[PDB]
Amino acid sequence: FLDGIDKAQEEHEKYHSNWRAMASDFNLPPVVAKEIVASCDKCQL
Amino acid sequence: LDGIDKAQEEHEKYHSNWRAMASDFNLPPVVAKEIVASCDKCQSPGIWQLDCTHLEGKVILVAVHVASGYIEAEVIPAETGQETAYFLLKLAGRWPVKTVHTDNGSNFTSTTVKAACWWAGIKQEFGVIESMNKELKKIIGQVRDQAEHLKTAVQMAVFIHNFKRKGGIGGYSAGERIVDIIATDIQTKELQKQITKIQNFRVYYRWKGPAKLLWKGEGAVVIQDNSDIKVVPRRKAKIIRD
Amino acid sequence: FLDGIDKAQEEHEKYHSNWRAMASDFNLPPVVAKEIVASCDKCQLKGEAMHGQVDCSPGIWQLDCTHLEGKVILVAVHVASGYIEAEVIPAETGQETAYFLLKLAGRWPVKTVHTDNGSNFTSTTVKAACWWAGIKQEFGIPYNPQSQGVIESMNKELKKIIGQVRDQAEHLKTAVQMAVFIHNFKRKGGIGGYSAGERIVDIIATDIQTKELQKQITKIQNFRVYYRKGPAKLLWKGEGAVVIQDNSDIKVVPRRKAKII
Amino acid sequence: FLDGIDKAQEEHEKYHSNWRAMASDFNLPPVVAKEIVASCDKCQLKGEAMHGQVDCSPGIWQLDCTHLEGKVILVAVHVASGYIEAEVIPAETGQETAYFLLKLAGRWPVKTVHTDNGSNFTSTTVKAACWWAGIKQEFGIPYNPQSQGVIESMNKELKKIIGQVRDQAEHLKTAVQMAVFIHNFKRKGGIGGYSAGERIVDIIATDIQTKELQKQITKIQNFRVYYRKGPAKLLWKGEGAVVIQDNSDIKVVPRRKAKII
Amino acid sequence: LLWKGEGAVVIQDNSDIKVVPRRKAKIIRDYGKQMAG
Amino acid sequence: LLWKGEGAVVIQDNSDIKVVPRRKAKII
Amino acid sequence: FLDGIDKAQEEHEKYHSNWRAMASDFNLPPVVAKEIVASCDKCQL
Amino acid sequence: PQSQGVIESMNKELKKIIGQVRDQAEHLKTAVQMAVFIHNFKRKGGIG
DNA sequence: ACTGCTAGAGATTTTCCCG
DNA sequence: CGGGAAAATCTCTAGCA
DNA sequence: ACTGCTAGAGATTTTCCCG
DNA sequence: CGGGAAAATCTCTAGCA
Ligand SMILES: [Mg+2]
Ligand SMILES: [Mg+2]
Ligand SMILES: [Mg+2]
Ligand SMILES: [Mg+2]
Repeated sequence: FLDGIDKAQEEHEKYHSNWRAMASDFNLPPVVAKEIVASCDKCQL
Repeated sequence: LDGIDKAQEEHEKYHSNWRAMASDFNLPPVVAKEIVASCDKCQSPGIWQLDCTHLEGKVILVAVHVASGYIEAEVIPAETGQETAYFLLKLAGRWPVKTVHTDNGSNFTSTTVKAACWWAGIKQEFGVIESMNKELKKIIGQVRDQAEHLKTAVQMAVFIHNFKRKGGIGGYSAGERIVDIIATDIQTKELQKQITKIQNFRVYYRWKGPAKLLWKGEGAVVIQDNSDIKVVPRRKAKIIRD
Repeated sequence: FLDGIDKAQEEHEKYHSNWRAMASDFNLPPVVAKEIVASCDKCQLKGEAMHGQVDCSPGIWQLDCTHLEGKVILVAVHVASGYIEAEVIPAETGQETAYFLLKLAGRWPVKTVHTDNGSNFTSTTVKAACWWAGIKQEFGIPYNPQSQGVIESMNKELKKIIGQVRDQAEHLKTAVQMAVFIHNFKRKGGIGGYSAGERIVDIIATDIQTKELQKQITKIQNFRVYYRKGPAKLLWKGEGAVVIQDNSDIKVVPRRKAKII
Repeated sequence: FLDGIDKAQEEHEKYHSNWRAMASDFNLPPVVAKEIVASCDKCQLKGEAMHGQVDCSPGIWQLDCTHLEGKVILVAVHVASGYIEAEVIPAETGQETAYFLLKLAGRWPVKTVHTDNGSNFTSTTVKAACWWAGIKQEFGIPYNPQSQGVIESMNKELKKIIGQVRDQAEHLKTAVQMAVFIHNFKRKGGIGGYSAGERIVDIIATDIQTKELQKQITKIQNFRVYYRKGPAKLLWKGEGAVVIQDNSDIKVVPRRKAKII
Repeated sequence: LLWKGEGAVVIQDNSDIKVVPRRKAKIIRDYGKQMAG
Repeated sequence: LLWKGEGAVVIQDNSDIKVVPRRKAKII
Repeated sequence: FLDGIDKAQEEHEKYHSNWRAMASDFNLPPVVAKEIVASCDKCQL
Repeated sequence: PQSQGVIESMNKELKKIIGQVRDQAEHLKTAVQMAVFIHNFKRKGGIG
């Protein structure tokens, strides 16, 4: 997601949260959360 | 009141601590503490590690709460006993600090730091700190772009560590863990206050010999005598201060 | 009263006599004289006698600077507990304030900050800091310090303790930290006979634990109450009563005229 | 507690922890911790929470100057009634004050005047005026305006009414006299639903009449009450009680154990 | 404490159930009374 | 008057929205 | 304790009396005197 | 960096539990299961 | 749409402890 | 059930802005 | 040995008037 | 004796210094 991707994205942009945390915090399927991490230049899965 | 025997048998079987015996059998925490403190076969929230890392020609003074992994940190202008004693006074005014471990540096051995620890009631003492320095530095690396200055990056990294990194058994952050630990410690100390208070008494039930006082409820007076816990009415017993 | 109404108005445009004066002089029911006063724009000069109540939610902090011996002290207080954070800052700038607020948010859970409308709290740097840490900002009504009564009371308490320990320390920043320590851990009172440090720990742990307890309770327990109405969700029951959430409205109903499904 | 007393004192010389903090930490009876606080000179920082009461004898006036639009207004109030006298004076001088006070004393009975310690009220010319008219001067404690609460409250009331009628008059002195009129006769309230003019007339007439009545009563009536004691002079009797003046002491005694001669 | 919601808390104060807004309520365990009984 | 809370109101004074504590307002 | 109370305790050690002196002459609160006589092994009351 | 030290910490926990269990068993093969049941259910803590 | 509070000093009432 | 003292609760203020 | 008060706005309780 | 409205009493504040 209910624009959860959008919210998780900004959370990560600031705190670079792990995928489990984003999956749980924004109710996103793991695959979507892991993609947010993969898209970031500052992280690794 | 009628679970004291049940709690006794439960502890003889399972050696369970007083918190379970009290949450389950509905007994005052002092009675359960006695049940657990009357058997031989059944026999940290204030300790901080201090250290000073270095990043980009600047000193980051770091303080880890050992039991929880909760971090307090700050770019300090000069690795000196002055700024260290200031950081320590701040820390001790925000959390209940009883013991700090440092590595025999010079900022940690000065007279100013020892004076501050003396004023605040902190005892000084001379591996988790290195790992936590590593994690802090890594978060700093992830968020160093998000700030102009490095003190802001340090505080953002501290925020992320304490509140955004859920982990461990229950999946808590270090903020929740330090809160839970300190609250348990407040319980420990208030229970000790109760016990310390009522250990200066002597009772006399039914008159029988002097007996240790354990509780003094509204409808009964729980005591101990000959390593045995007996519940007698308030009228039938006499409590005198000794 | 038709005669007296015209005269009392003429006398009121000269004298602005209160309603008792018009009622005594021109023989008027108290309601008519009161209406004469009420419709006078020049006689509306007094507010209503009450005080509001500040928000004491577990996540709200109140912030303000206070001045002592020519230095600026940035003081924050957790409203629910009375716990405090304070530092000497070099100047009342938005940058110093953003830094203080970031440190506070990284050490404690901070959902909302409530300040006055000073230039440092309204600045874009403080806004950017509050956006990053997820902190709502509440601005007090201008020229209304009672809006921040808690932090104003705490600034008095902190100034008194600094005065008490001033000659135990050379610099002011150290006296400020000694006073912070003292207030948080060496002064007991308030709701649970606590010190403020003990009290903030209890408030925050209670928040965590009750959240978890009731979440589990609502996960396992599932019912539907019909009272008087629609399918109201059940919250609590006992002692001849039920608590329900019907269309985001919580009401206490007796057990009679209430059936649980 | 012998151990804990020595420790709580050492902690108090650092922290100045209040008594609850010492009692919780060092296991102390509340009376012992309170004694530790009480004997600390650095911890005595708060007065007692009460207010006094001003003298409202029928002959007492409270005086003070107030400032408005750059002019000095000399305001007096009769404490018992709320009646007021006020004039614009050219300067806050002892001479203007002596003149005002002489006019007041020649128009109304003035036994005592109560003012603050400003230079004009303390001056020798005001003293000479007060000596001539037979007026006792009461000086308020310095820097304590609550000592003259009535005239300070009345200065607020008078400033509000002047504000209400300001645009009905050119000069300030005339607005001051219009406001005086309005307050004295066009505002009703207080103890007897009175205006202040009505009320001062009633207070002063009541004083005169009761003085005369009771003087005659004591002239004609003459007795001696013995209670419990000496020859107490009788003041009143009724409803199973007697009032006596035994050695300048008034006491209410029941009819039993009391015999009148 | 009977029920704790987001914007309101449901309490019972001497056999008298009340709904209190969240901003008007402070919720503690109180550890002294607890350790005592 | 636009909105009335506990402790404060919002008011329209010639197209100029103000927030006033209820201690400093009078509603007729 | 206060210098007066310490002097009273020393006078007890000199004279083996606790309540009869400090509770009356030294104006000590009764709770402190009771605690002292409880701690005092020479005061069987 | 949570499991890395907690594994040894809860190894110490189980050693401590056996330190009390052993008084009710002559052979470790049963005492170990006794400690395991204690640490699986009769020790309740953590979050709530 | 947002809002007086806190801590201490003394007064008053309640509770607890020996009868 | 009765006092009496000790503890708990209540009333009220300054001082912060 | 001297001392907060007053007037208004709204809330609450009391009294009076027809039953 | 019962409501209901009108009157009287109560609670509480700003603003004066
Ligand atoms: Mg401010
Ligand atoms: Mg301020
Ligand atoms: Mg003056
Ligand atoms: Mg004046």
